[PDB]
Order: sequence, then C-alpha cells, then structure tokens
Amino acid sequence: GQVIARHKVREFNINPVNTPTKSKLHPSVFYDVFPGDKEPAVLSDNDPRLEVKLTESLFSKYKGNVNTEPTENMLVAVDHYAGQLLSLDIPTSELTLKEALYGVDGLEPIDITTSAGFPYVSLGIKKRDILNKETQDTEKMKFYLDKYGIDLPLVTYIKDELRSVDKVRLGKSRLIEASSLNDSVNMRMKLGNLYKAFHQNPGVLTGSAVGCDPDVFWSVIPCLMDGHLMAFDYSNFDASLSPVWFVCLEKVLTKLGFAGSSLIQSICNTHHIFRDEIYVVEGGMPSGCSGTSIFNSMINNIIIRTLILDAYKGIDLDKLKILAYGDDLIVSYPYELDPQVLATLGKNYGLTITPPDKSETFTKMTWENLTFLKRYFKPDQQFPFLVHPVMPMKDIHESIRWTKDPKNTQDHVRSLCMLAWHSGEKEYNEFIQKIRTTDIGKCLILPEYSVLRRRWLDLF
Ligand SMILES: [Sm+3]
Repeated sequence: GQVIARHKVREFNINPVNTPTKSKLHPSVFYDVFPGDKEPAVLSDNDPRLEVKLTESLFSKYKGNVNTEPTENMLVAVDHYAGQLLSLDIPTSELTLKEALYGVDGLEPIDITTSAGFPYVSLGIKKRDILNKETQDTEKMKFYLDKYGIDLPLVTYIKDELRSVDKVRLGKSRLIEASSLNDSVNMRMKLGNLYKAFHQNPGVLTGSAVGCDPDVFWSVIPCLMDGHLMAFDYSNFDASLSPVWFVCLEKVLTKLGFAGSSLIQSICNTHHIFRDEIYVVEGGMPSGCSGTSIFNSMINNIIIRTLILDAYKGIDLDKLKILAYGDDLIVSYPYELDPQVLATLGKNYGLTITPPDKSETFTKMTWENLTFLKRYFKPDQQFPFLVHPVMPMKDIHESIRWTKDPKNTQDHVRSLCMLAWHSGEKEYNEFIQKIRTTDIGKCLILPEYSVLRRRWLDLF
C-alpha cells in the first residue's frame, strides 16, 4: 500500500479530530519488582525520547505497492481456497439491521466501547446514543444510515500501547484506522454469515483461528497439522497488501456466492483522517475495519498457497494444511519445504514475511520451537494429549509493569494468572510470590495453581 495523495480536511469541508495526544499508561507498582524494557508508544511530536520526525514515521509503513493482475498461480490458490470454503456450506443470505447490530449466535453485538468513527466522532455523538442494547433498537441506526450513507472515510487514531525501545524512538507507534459505524454495520449486514462461519469453524478448512480459546484449541492444532511444519509472521502485514490480494479476496467471496464482495474494493482504496491532513491510500488493510481479522487470514491463505506454487512444482494443495490468525501462520505439508525459500519468493509481491514470534532465523520448525498467537506449545505432563498455551513469562512481566487505571489492577493481574500458570507450578508460585512483595499485591486475591489446573481440565 502507498499513500497516493494528501489533502487538508478544509478542502473537503470536514471538522478535524483532536487525536488523544498523551499516553494513559503509567508505571504500576510491579515496575520495580519485575523486569522489562518496553515503554508506552509515542503519541506526540514533542515526546523527548523521539529521535525522528513523527509524521514521516507514522506512515513509513507504506513502503510501496506492487501492481499486477492476478498471477496464474495466484488464481489456482483462490479456486482451491474458495473450494474448501464451499464445503462448509456458508449461507449467502444477508443479515438484518437488528442481527448485525446486536449479534446472532456466531456474531457478537458490535462493541459499544470502540469508536463510532466519522462523522460521529466530530459531532460528540458516540455509540451509546444510537445503540440501546436492552431494547435492540433499529430506528436510530436506520435514521443515521439514511442521513450520512455508506463508504465514509476512516478516523485514524494512533494506538496507545507498549512498544520495544526501538519502535519508541523510531516513531513506529502504529495506527488504528477506525471505521464509521455506518460502514461497519453495512458489511456486517451482508458478510455477516461469512464471519459467522469463520467464528464457528476455526480450523484447517477455513484456514483460520480467529475467535478461539487457545486454552482448548491448542490441544487440537497438533491433530490437524499432521505433517512437517512451518511458521511465519510478517512485519507490517496490513500496510504491505498490494491491491492484487484484495482482487483475490473479492474473487473468493464472489465464488462463495456473496453479492457484496464489491465491498472489498471499498476497503482497498480508502480515505483516512489523521489529525486534520486527510490521506488517501491505494491498497493496505485498514487495521480496525469490520472484518479485518477474517479478511487478513483469508488473504494469508491466498498468499502462502501462491508462494508455495511459485516456489515448488509437483505439489498437491489438498495436503497443504494452513492455520492463520491474521499475519500469524502455521503450515504443514507431507514433505519438508523450505521456509526461507518462501519468504524470499513473497518479497516480489511487496511482502516482508518472517520467522514466527520468538525465533531468530528460519530453522526447521518443531512443536518445541513453534509460536502461534505469541504462545508456545507445551504438552501436559500427566495427560500429554492436552496441550498448554504458554505465553512467555517475559511478555507477562512486561505487561504487569504498567497500568491504565490502577483500580482494575486486580482484573488485569488475575487475567495474567490465567496465562502465567501454563508455564508450570514452579514459575507460577514465583510469580504470585513476587507480586505479593508489594503492598497492594498482597491485598489482591489470586487463584492458587491447583484451582487453575482444574478449571482448565474441566474445559474438556
Ligand atoms: Sm503477528
């Protein structure tokens, strides 16, 4: 994706947005007791630890844009991937303003904590005013739908979160390019069954993990990926998606039977409202559109299928098994294919594909080394057929040392226990013991290890 043009909001007569220009992240009491580097992201041009122009930094992610019509290999991959997806028998029927608004079984009511987006953000009017959860009202939406229409621009906040020392100074703090409520209900109303299917079918058929409890799903990935092993992750996946991949994503939904795949063009080329200065981009996935997670996965399934055909000759795609959660990949084939080969090959579609999280360089992948959703795979001692998701203790330490509002310093610490304990009894007791060094640490009521193991076992 490349930025084709920049204008001022004045030119379009649009009220600018005062982007939250201060981090709400402060150091928690566990800042001294645990180790970590990561500090909060840069949200302002002045921010003293910044060694670079922020304007340029925030948008450097848009490296360029490769222009082709879909390759022959590309085209095979969409017919094969779409093929698998037909077997699921996904309804092509569209959803209702009421369904799309407040969920069905499969979907979850649009979050009334996220931004409504343009133009609502600049009218002070937020999600609650339109959305009555108890009533399940459709008058306020239908009104503001008829009024402002669809295909509205995107409000581009800059995301407030922990970043590594490098991504702090180099101004890499990434963006959420948030969608208008109009647009998110619109295509949530006609690809609602596409999302429904992916949420109910996390696996090797959808090539998807989006919406899955790793607690249980971890202990089933190894049954599904029965073959050799590869894993990947990209740097700036979203921004790097040249339009071609979108023309494939559409082509897939078209074969699936969704009139509405036209929407996909509407996310490829988009307008973004950053501070005032409104950008317009060709390509790139909006990080925080409606089906971002799902569309990425689908495209990733298109991409590795393509790269592997590009790279190799005599290959049956039916035995190629894939599992993507956005940029995160796991893939398996009966024969040992070379990750490195693939990564290079994809670099001529504009992609920077890379070894999975916590991996220095492409070696043969093994269940001992693998990462997915930032977690290791550690099979249980007593019952080796059950598999633990092990979020590394560094990542958990790095999270506990900061806090937004130290009232929910419990809710946050408890949540970290549900992840920590998978590391094993020895480490979990060291963890809560160190937490309980601090004075507010001891007042927190924490689950004991045997409690957490039992809750986990009961899930089966
Ligand atoms: Sm990733």
